[PDB]
Amino acid sequence: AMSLENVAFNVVNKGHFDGQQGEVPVSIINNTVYTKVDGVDVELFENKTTLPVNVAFELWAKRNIKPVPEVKILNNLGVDIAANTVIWDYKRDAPAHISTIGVCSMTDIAKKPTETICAPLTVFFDGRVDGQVDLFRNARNGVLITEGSVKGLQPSVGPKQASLNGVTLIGEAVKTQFNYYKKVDGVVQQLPETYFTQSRNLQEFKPRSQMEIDFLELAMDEFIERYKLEGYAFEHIVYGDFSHSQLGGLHLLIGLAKRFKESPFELEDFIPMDSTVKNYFITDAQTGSSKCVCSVIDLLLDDFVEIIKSQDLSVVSKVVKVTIDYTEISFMLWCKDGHVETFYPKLQ
Amino acid sequence: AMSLENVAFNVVNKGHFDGQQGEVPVSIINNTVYTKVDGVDVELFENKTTLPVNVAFELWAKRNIKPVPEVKILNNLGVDIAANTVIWDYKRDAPAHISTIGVCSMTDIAKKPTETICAPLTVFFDGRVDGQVDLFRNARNGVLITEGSVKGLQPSVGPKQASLNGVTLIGEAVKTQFNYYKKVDGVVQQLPETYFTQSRNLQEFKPRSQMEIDFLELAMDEFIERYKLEGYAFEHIVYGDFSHSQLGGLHLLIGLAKRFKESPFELEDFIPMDSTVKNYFITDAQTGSSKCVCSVIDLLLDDFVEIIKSQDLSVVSKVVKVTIDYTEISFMLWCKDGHVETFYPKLQ
Amino acid sequence: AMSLENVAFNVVNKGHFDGQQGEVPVSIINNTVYTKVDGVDVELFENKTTLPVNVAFELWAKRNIKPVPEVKILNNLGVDIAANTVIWDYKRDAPAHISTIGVCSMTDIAKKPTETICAPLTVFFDGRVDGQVDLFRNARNGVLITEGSVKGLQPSVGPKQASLNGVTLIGEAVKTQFNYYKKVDGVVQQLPETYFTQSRNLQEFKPRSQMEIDFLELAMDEFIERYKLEGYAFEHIVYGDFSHSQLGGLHLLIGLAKRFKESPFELEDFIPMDSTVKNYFITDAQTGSSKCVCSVIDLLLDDFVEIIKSQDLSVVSKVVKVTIDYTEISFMLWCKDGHVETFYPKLQ
Amino acid sequence: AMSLENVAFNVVNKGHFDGQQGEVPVSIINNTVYTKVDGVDVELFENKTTLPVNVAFELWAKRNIKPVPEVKILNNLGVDIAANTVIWDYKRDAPAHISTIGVCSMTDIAKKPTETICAPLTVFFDGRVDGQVDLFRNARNGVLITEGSVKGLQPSVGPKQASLNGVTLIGEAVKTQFNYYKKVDGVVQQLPETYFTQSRNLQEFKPRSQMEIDFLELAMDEFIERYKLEGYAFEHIVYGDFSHSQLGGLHLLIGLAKRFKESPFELEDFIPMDSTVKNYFITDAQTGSSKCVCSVIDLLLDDFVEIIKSQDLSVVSKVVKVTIDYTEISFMLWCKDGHVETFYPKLQ
Amino acid sequence: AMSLENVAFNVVNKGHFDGQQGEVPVSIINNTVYTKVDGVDVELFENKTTLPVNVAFELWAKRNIKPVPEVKILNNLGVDIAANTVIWDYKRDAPAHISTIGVCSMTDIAKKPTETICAPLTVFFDGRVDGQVDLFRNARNGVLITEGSVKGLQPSVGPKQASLNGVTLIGEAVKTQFNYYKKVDGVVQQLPETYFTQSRNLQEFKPRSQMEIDFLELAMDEFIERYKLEGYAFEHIVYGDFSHSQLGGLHLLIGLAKRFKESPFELEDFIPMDSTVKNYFITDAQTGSSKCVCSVIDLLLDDFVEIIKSQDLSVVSKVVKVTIDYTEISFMLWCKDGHVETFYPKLQ
Ligand SMILES: COCC(=O)Nc1ccccc1
Ligand SMILES: COCC(=O)Nc1ccccc1
Repeated sequence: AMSLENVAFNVVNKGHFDGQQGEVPVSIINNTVYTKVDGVDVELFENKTTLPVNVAFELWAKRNIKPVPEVKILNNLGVDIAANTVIWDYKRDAPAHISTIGVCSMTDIAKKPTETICAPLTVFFDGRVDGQVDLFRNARNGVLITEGSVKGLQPSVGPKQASLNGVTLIGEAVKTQFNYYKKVDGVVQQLPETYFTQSRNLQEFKPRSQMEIDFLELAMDEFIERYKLEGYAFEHIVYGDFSHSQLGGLHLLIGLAKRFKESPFELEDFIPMDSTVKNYFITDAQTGSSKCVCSVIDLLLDDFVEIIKSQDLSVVSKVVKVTIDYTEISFMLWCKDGHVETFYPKLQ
Repeated sequence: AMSLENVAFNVVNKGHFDGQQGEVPVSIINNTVYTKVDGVDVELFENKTTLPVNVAFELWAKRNIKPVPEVKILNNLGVDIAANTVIWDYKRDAPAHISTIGVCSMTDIAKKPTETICAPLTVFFDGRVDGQVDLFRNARNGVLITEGSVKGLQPSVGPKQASLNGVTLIGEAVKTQFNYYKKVDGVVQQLPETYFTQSRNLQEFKPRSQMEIDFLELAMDEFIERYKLEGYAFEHIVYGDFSHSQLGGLHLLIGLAKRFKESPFELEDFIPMDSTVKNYFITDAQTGSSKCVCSVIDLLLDDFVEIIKSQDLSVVSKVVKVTIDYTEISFMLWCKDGHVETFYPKLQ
Repeated sequence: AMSLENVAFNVVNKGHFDGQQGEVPVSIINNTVYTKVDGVDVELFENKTTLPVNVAFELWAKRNIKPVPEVKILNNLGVDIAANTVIWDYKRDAPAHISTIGVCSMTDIAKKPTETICAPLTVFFDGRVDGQVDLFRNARNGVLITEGSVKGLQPSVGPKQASLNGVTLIGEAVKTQFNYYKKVDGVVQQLPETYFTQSRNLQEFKPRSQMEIDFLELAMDEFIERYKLEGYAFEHIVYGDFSHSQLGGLHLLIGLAKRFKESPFELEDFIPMDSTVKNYFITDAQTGSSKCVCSVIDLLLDDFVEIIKSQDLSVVSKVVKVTIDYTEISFMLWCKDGHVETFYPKLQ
Repeated sequence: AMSLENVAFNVVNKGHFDGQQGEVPVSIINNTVYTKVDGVDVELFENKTTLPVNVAFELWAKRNIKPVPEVKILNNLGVDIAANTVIWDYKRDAPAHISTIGVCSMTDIAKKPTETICAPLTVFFDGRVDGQVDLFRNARNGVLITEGSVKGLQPSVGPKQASLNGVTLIGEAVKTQFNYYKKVDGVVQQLPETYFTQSRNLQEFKPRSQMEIDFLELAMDEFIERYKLEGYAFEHIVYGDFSHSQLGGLHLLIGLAKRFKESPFELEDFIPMDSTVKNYFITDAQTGSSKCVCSVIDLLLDDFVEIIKSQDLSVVSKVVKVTIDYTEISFMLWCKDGHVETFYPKLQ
Repeated sequence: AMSLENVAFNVVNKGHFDGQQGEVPVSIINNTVYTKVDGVDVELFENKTTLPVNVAFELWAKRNIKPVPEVKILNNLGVDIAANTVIWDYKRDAPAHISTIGVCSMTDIAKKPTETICAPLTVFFDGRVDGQVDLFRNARNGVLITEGSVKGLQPSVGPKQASLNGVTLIGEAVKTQFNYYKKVDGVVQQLPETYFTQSRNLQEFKPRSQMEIDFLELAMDEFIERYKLEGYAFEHIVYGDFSHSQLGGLHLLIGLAKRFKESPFELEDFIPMDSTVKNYFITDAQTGSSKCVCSVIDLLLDDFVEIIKSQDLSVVSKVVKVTIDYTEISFMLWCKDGHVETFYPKLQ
């Protein structure tokens, strides 16, 4: 017995839709959902989606409040829809997927993932919910996350971090590292050997290794000496060249974080969404060095060192494909006389 | 257990809110309420009010679908709120009154008219509903309509016509003439001797008397002779003078209707609302004669003849107050040498 | 001392902005201007313009309520702005010109037409207003309309009809035929010999000549015989061919009107604006004959007969330029063996 | 002589409505109020209210710019309307009260608080304004704030802090501690003995006592030892248990502030308004411990210690009512074997 | 071949409009521009302008991404339009100028600055673009910026800082100091000797001189002693008097920055735009001292000391005009007994 006023009552009394009975008075003005609290209207939700306000409100209220995979992982694994939940995209303030299965009467394409309409879609299944591993086994397409082993099914250990209510974190009081499974046309697919992005913020960047601790602490010349990175263009790629009108390199988040402590810079996120490789219009505030499209990836510095040191340096131009977050990321490797000139997450 | 989807279900299945159980999927985009009917969205309501869309939708759904007094009568009698109903103002596409009593959780000031907040307001009571005549008895301020005699109370016979779903009509299969009662600070009032406006349309004008039948049939010179209206400026007041750049007179609807059969004209209703006297920006298309503010009243021609023939014609300028629709309408009477020059419902 | 509430007061009490002092309470929700009349909000104006609501409200209130040239004439004569008035475009529900001169603080480019900013613009001047004929004299570029003779200047007799509050009419109680004058870079121009469109409606079409009276009364074969129009393709051009999937001809409004009395049809006005030649997506309901772009002009049938009979019929395809409403309208004349096949106002 | 352009002129030239004469050009597009400053439009106000844009703009301009009681105190004391001022709710970006008395023509229910419509409403009176203490004496219902003593009337010393233009502060150059008075049905009401919340921010939290200074400085085990709080569940209630998937306790703002310095956490304020007890959807960023509804109160730690130490610890479950900010706040006290298990501001 | 989808493609792939060929799917809902990225809609632009969404989107995409003069300098120099570029006003999130020259089909008044419509407008020319110095020479009105000398034309050395993508900076990898030229009615105008504002933020304030370094480091009494500023009211003007209900002085940004480190304060920017003198509604959080209109200028403290020390101190009240950012800023100088009482950027 779903209603706007019942969804609103749940938001007001439980913090989210908890299936409790009751109604509060609601008013909808434009794209904002308000409720009457002691004579005056209080804003409950601002529609930042392309869906009708009341519809978005319901999906936001019915959002999954358990640690879930980050939208980039779900996209990289080809997920189209979720089974009886709403994965909320906090980077976009909108549902991660267009339609729902057993969530909202307006967005539902089916009540159960077993309906023939879900067969061609990659449905996301959560093994922590009862009967969802069995629904994955019966699905034609899908992705499954589990906390433990599923007999017979070969696991793929996912990232240490997961998104809990928009807060990406490595769980201590909750499990955030999941086993991942994928199915394409009824056939379980072997998920590749992958690297994971660290999902760190530029503002609250924290090193997750001795190499990362030495990068932020030591000077450029002593770090490149200690970790024997001579001839790998770390000065351009990781550190960034701010001497010309076009900002050179700066494609690793740890390098952006090191610079950020010395001087600020504008990072214009012109495509705001969760992505393995993020593109930014960077403008350095100190020098005035800028780049319209600066591809930035957040790999662990040890993983990025391993990737670049595992390359053949004898070709002038070469595309280097690296599996990161289950997706193949093409990099552009430019060499000269057996040394790296540039290495960057390939644009276009 | 009121909800947006339950109100919508009632509209879809019963034509209005009939208190039936059930929900249909709803989407609200801007000021329009839509429902999903077989995969596609169908518009159910367009908010033309100053209230939130969903709130106005509920009040529109909960509108009184029985013949009710016209909003002008209700306003003229000082009605502030209705008892457990919504009088819908079809001339304004909005509720006739700001707040409700036992209708909508958002607009309700009380659930029952007996709550102390309704004591100072003039609450409209419908005697056709059970216990409302007794609620009028207990109420300090209010207006009561009844179909029949009310023991003790002295009636005021209201107009022959009432508004049934926006259609103003003189009932044949329903009762539309009501007995009116009014109470101010606990005292039953003696409602004044009043004339009633006929609430006719310019397009579908129909004569309600032999004088009105003779006005539309005979020529100006013959009618003024037959009804001995010489010296009463009927040529200017009722018939209208279209010989100069400012349209002369034309203040009675029957005169506008006689004109309309021959020549069409633009009537710009710049204050769209139900009023005893209506103001129009008229532009005659045949001649180009025009008036920015042309006050138009729809009295029965016999009643207008009686009003004008009961005036002293010895003063150049005089305000003539006439009780019409329980309100005092001031008219401006201009004379010269014992004859009328003009007589019109006083503007501003 | 211009204000939103003062403009609103003028609309409520005078029908338009009449420079009277006073304020009424106003509320603006979206694109609608409302006022509080006895506790409830009444809609005063709906913004159908690309200007801010309150700005368009003021310009609409300050609209010229005297018979003015039709927007098509003003456009055809290169008018950019009006002198201390607002020509309201009722076909577009928006001001005919972007900026104003001494009307609204938001849209004003100058307070007086003598300011250097108005020198390059073609300013419209109304000779009926005091000093405007002298303002035309001092103005470098402009169009002047007068009711009578202007000493020195040679007149151009304009159309019989003018627009009074959106009602296009040939005045009887007002002057609608104006003398036209034009100045380009300080030089008074000799306005060309022109035909005028009649500005008639399809619904209320009235014949303005014996030929037009005979067109609507007689049958196709009798009319073409009486007026010796054999070989001029009047059957296709004026009468219209409804025998194939593409509606043949039908470019003269009198022919559309003759049809309209017998069979109705859809005229989709896909470019809603005042134009000498109007384009329509016509769908005949009786036959199903249709044309995506059907150019329709409303010339007097005697004038259209004169135009077509004054053409050389020896070329297969030829562009025929005809001055109508002071603008050059290109027509497409198609002949075969010394007779007209088609003649139509050239599209795109 | 109130107008949109006059309100706008005052905002532009005085920072707020200061009753100065003059008009600036205004444009209203959607919910934003703009003014023309040197050819371009500058945004003056963004309507975040449920009122019409121009109406909200006027109330925002006419906001009380003197230190006023915080909206929570005004709500807790039953205030419905203010006398000839607008208390602006900065937590909601909207007027604290629906209607006004002598402020805006659109929202006014009366010009003076002595009108019979204000009799049943609790009107807020400011003793610092001339004649307002006399208006409180004559009012039927109301709340009065004064800077000094009012002869005969028994005072209630309010909080040290007040809101000056949205900045909650304890005045140094202004008086912020007021004497409070209340009237219900003509009878002055004795305001209860109350505790006051400190109105501190989580970001800029500053200790206001030696106990608070010792809480933020000392470790959990030495603070609980120094202040003899053994057996009072301060570890769970104040400090917070972040070891399980549901965040334990954490109901005092000082405890949230202590945690905040070690690691961040998301506090989702799902009901954004000024309240004595605030509810939050807290997600700990370090551990991943979370609570959908975490009631948080900001009492001085000495006051919270006094409240919990004044309780009978012999019952398993008990409701403990504590007067805070003139309102009765129910707490839930859970004990076992003569010791506290939990104590929290009771939800539902 | 300009289009909405082509502009969107450029934003998505290049970070801004780079004239590249291609289209992405776009959806416009209200004032937001979205694109479909892998099945879901991602927001690309939020219209904060008074222009149509798609129009503003194009101008934002076509914004000048090279260091440009700050909007205040451009306004102070009378700039009306830019030549074949869009100066984006980041303080207003809107184009700095209403119309364009060769940028957008909707906003263009001309394709080239040589069209007669641009003659009366002060067109901004960028000497770094080919042929723009020649277009300035041929223009009637305009402002020209150049990186080097233009033969014959006498330069005006502009500010050290320029705005690169909204980041105001003193270039290191780019040139930000430009030579300035102005033309009024075909005649080059001598730009006056001027001071420049420093364009610093209150949050990230950095001293640009030994005097500024000593102001922020030394106490009020030792700074005024070291720089011999006794009798110049620096305690009131620069330092600010927070002892009374009206905040005294505080008109220099360095003084606001010194205070900001000790305690916070609300600066309500009620006219959000780039201005030489900025007006703020300041509320001191510590004391509760406030000022509705507090004019704040950001001069180098050495320049402000030079201005105040170059004044005659023998008059009670005097207007002191100082050329800053090419505009004349009137200050109000109040003296008594040969000493300054106050000196502030004159309001009204
Ligand atoms: C004290 O007010 C009088 C009244 O309401 N009398 C009445 C009302 C309803 C029916 C009969 C009598
Ligand atoms: C230099 O322009 C000629 C002109 O305007 N002549 C005129 C204008 C108005 C009335 C009589 C003569």
